[PDB]
This record gives sequence, C-alpha cells and structure tokens, in this order.
Amino acid sequence: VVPASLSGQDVGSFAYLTIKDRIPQILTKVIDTLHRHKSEFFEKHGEEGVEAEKKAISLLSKLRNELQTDKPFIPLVEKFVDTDIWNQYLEYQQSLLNESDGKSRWFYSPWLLVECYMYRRIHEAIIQSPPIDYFDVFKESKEQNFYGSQESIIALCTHLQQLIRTIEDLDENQLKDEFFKLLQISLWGSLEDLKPFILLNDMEHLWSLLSNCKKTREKASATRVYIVLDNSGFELVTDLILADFLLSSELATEVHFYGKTIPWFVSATTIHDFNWLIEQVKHSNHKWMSKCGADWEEYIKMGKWVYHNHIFWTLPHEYCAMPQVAPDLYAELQKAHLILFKGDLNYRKLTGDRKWEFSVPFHQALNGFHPAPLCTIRTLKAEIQVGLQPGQGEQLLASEPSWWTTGKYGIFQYDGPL
Ligand SMILES: [Mg+2]
Repeated sequence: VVPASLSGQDVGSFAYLTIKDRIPQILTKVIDTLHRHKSEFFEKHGEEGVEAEKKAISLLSKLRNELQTDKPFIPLVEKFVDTDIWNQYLEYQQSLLNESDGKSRWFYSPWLLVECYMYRRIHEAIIQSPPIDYFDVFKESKEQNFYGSQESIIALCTHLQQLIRTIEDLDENQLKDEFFKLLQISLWGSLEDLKPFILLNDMEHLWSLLSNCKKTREKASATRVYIVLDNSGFELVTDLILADFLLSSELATEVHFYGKTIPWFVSATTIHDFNWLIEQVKHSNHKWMSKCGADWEEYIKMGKWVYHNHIFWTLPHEYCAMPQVAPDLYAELQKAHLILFKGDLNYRKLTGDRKWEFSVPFHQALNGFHPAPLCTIRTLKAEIQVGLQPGQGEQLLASEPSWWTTGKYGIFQYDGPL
C-alpha cells in the first residue's frame, strides 16, 4: 500500500504554494526570455524566426492561463519520441480518478505529474515553432551559473589536481576522508559548519561498498558507479570532480552519467549542458581548469566516463515504473555497483512523491525499485523525507515549519547491502 500523492489539494502545502505562485513565475520568465531573444532570432532566421518566437510565446501564454485557471490537462499533440508514452500516462492517470475527482488538472492531480507536464508542454511549444525548435529556453540561465562560479570552479579544480599528485601515498582512512569531503561538496555545491544540517548520513556505507569492491577487484573486472545528474553549472562540476576522484582513487573503474533529454526544471543538465561545460573547462585559460577539462574529455574518449541519454528521466513516471516502462534502462542500472542520485526531484521520483510518514523505511518508500546499491544525495526542497528516527521530523516541523523545503538540509540516504 502507498499513500496519496503530494498535490495542490491541501491549500496549506508547499505543492499548493508552488503551483499557485511559482510555476506561473517560471513561465513568465520563459516568455520574457523568448521576447528578449527577438533580435537574435531575426539575425539567424530572418522574419520567420520572429514569427516562430511570437508563435511560441502565444502557446506558452495559453499554457500559463490553463495553469492559472485550473483547466484540465489536454493531450500532447506535436510528434516527438515520447508523445505517445505521455498520452498513455495521462489516460492512465485519469483512470485513477473517481467520478467525484473529475478530470486531471493543475490543482488536483499529483504534484509530480503537474510539474513534469508543464515542462513537457514548454518543450512542445518550442518544437511546434520551427525554425527555433532547437531553442533551450533555460540555456542562458544555465550558462550564467557557470560564469558566476568561476572562483569556486577554479578552487575545486585546483584542489582536485593538488590531490591527484599525492593520491598514490594516501592511507585508506586518508582516502576515505577525501571521498567524504567530495561527497559533501557534491551535496552542498565550511563543511564542518554545514555538517549540522546533514540529517541522514550513510557515507560510511558508500565507503564500505566501494572500498571492498576495490580490495577484492581481480584484474580486467570493473567497478561501475552511475551518477543520475541534477543541475548544470557548479553542481555538475562537483559531480564531475567526484567522478574524477572515483577513478583516480580506483574506487571505480567506470563512471556512467545520466542527464535529461530535454530542457527540464530550468537548470537541469541536458547532454548539451554536459558537453558545453566540459568544453569550457577544457579550453579555459586557467591552468588547473584546463587540465581537468582535458582529463575529462580523455576519460570520455576511453570509455572510463560514459554519458547516457534516456527518455525515461523526462517522463512523469515514478521510478517504481521503470522496470515496465523502460526495461533496457533498468537492466543497465542493474549493472551498476553503486548509483548516486543527485537532488530533490530524483528523491521525489525515487519515493513516488507520496505522503509517507517520517518513520517509513527508505527501502519501503522505494516501492520495489532496487536495481543496485543506491544512495540519494539531496538537499530538501520538498515536503517528503523518509527513514527518519521517531519524532525527528516531527521536532523539525514544530521548530521550523519550513525546514524541508528551503534547501537548508541534506541527506546521504543509502539502500543496499550493509
Ligand atoms: Mg472519471
């Protein structure tokens, strides 16, 4: 049995607040972005870039008004690789509603469906609008984040390369301390001052699993670490940096990355962001960024790093449906020795975005999804968190009602052996 989905039915919930005030703000910014790109669209495509820009804006304005007025969802129309799968899911989701529930709609349906539907409607508007059907309405924002974090990127790249020089000479506890440090940088995006906000910490399980694979690794056999990515800019750098350490420390022999097929939840990494960012680091004029960038493209060339694109990550489906909806992806995940899931949306999809009580075990919240040993590295931006000690979440709600939606708290929450 599984609890109800978080939704905008509870007018006191964060999902309500989010659908009511924040999703319209996202769409307005997107419309602004297309407006501000008029001149660029003209230079590159002539009058018809401008007509396409106006066409897309109208459609996104229609999409906003549906949200504002709680109109029922309509089917997806433009041909695309996941259009039919989407419509099947919508039909299935309507089937879950009884007569009294009416039709799937913005303020009634599961918050997870509501948000993923919205971004997929954004993408439909764009691909409906050639010749700008390539546009990434979030790319300007994602490139800005990279440019605004040059110092931290420089500092992290510098730290990593200093470490690489010495790495051979490290004691296994010294290596473990470096690994925990990089896991913490991967979580937060100073560490001693943030340590009180780690409310669940299974980093020891990550160490035990990986160091045993390393000790017992007989030659020509692989330790695969998969990273299911979240954001671009500095957050992706922290994940690239962690992956590099994983290889340089021989805790892994291959790292596999998964991103999003389409622009998603604003800042989430697509294949174009992944490649663009590694390019900028490689062709940086800073000594340690460039060396990192060269190493990373070299990793990709040798198959030590592999980037994967799969449609499932931009479907509305909970991860419990992956065996049936994307069996090839589940089968691939089963080749991992450890899967790291970054960020809040991955946590929501791993736990169904349901109203679990605080004490429910993570294993049970996963609702059958156990491809391989896995751990969610996540800052809390949603009203859901399982695996807590009794009274722990209750105490936080009483002391700061906002605690699990501000991104202030983080977890390393592991499912697997030991
Ligand atoms: Mg009905």
